[PDB]
Amino acid sequence: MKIWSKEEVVNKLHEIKNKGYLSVPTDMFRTDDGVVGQILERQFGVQENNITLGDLGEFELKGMRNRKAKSNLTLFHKKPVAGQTVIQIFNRFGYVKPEVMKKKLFTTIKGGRLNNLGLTLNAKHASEINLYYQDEYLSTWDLNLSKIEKLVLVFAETIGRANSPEEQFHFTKAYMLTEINDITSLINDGVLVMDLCIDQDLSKSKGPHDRGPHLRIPISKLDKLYRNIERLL
Repeated sequence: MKIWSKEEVVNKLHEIKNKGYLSVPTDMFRTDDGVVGQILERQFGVQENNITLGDLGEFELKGMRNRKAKSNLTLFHKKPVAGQTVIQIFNRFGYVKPEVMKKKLFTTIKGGRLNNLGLTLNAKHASEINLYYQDEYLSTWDLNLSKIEKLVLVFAETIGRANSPEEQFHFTKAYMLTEINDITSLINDGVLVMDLCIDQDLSKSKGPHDRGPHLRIPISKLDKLYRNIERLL
């Protein structure tokens, strides 16, 4: 595997910035989300969302649009490893509305407080996030501290409408984030936020459409998660 140096990363960041506004490659398969990171990876010449730096270790490579308004960094996008599945949560806590029925669970969940549905998060160690309804346990996600310990986060200015085929991206700022704080307090103080998003056309014979649970943190709160935030570009 390719080993990078920090200087190589910084040089690459400048190389990309110097190209100006980049278009979305058409040979690239795309879903509804993640285009910024896809382009960033292509510009780094890599096929995954991480790179290994010499003695410094493995860094996630993440891209975001630059916005004045609030935005969120995604920390994970995955299913629980134990307890109730996302579908079993959806079946129980989702609600029905109409023409003919559709069922839905679009909810945001934090530690420290129950939300409108009675749902909340708890951690005993950083390593693990548990979904409860009130004091009843439901499911568990693992948070891989090792994966998020070290991050190269790159911001793009854009022209054109977000997620359109004609959108263009100019990567102009980047940061190296390391030295991760104990996440227990960030979960239990409501800093890290989970979302569940599942719905279903109850007339049809198609299964539920689960967009996949996310754990996210506001960009404005990154200094609560990382003790060392260094501007690279």
